[PDB]
Amino acid sequence: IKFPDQFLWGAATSAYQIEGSPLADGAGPSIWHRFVHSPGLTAKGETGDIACDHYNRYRDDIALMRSLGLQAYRFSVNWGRIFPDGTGRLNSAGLDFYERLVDALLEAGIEPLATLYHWDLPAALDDRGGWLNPEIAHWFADYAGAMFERLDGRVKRWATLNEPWVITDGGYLHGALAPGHRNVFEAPIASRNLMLAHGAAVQRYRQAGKHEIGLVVNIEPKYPASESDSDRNAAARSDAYMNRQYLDPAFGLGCPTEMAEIFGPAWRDWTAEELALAAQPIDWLGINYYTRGVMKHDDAKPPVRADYVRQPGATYTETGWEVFEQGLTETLLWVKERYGDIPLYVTENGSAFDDPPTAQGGRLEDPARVDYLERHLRAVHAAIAGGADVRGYMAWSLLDNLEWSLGFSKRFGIVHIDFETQQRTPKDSARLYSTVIASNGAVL
Repeated sequence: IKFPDQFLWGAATSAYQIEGSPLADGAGPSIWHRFVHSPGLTAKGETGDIACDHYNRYRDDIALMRSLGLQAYRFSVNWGRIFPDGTGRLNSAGLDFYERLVDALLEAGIEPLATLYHWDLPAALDDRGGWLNPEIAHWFADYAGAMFERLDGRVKRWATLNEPWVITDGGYLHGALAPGHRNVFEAPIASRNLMLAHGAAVQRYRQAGKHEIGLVVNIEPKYPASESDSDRNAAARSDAYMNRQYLDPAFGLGCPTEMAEIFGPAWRDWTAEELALAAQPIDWLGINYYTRGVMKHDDAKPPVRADYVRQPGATYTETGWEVFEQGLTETLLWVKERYGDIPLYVTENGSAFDDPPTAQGGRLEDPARVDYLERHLRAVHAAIAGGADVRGYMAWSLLDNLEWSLGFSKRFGIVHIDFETQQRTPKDSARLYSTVIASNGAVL
């Protein structure tokens, strides 16, 4: 019915997934460039060389965001456009692109939200260890520092990392994402070093910044596939490994015991210095929610030894994700009790359904996506009613984008992208969304 007053309504993107032009104006290549251009590593070999050509069209996209009545825009910064070597020399053409992006955002009345790391680590720092090298903490702060020094007054809500769990589990445990590593020993190393970079960036911001800084995690609730002891233990083990592995350190609760249990010899406790530098007090927290997981035990999938079980009669999306809006409510209230009264922004939520390649008549009819949006907005409202102090909502995504190694076949946008012509077309999802913003949910 009605959301809190001054609730921030926006949409979310990420640098590599929309920008394209990965090497223009002296930008250093990222791990995702090397990844998508080596054969065999992605579904159809689709790259982000063009994506949505957003790099050249940010003015048209910002005008479109004004047309849709958006109040916030959540984007990420391509580190390689800032420091082509990841360290040292700073090419200010890319830095200027980001500063102009924020300028145009702010002169259309839109509050810019910046993700400093959203998976596109420069290849130069991969060459020097990537997220295996602990010097990454320093390399992150110097990156973050520069960004603050340029736009901290205008960008006023910063996030350090986007979904560290997807970063590690896909990039370092199963090699499904850049930089394609498959090693049980590496995943916890990269997890710790990600959190250390996070803490170092928060400290750098506290010395240099005046506004807000936080972190973005994905959360996927867990349910046992049966009431077997092994299915139940698998569900709790996935829940710890996925939901708690990163929020507990950030909030100074150490790391879950299931890290040790799951990884065995591959695990080591963090030192009190590591934990101390990770647990830096932050201003806000961003939660990315899409679905729940109903977990079954599978000895064949170590180290976690859990697998997903499809629910019969349940609805799934083009990514195999169950429509389970109740988990969003559960997630937000859970975050509240476990971690405190920190303000919460839903930094990602949405769905992917089978849309045609182009729009006819200037319309793109996506009733399933509209339905998902309604259910989950009501779920957010139910959470806020239950005491959850949520201050914003970011629909993933603003535009149909690349979606990493799954390629352009999976469309998350409320605005349709005709990828052959870069034609923007607001879907029915987007029109309902702007009705939601102008009424602040009353239409629901």
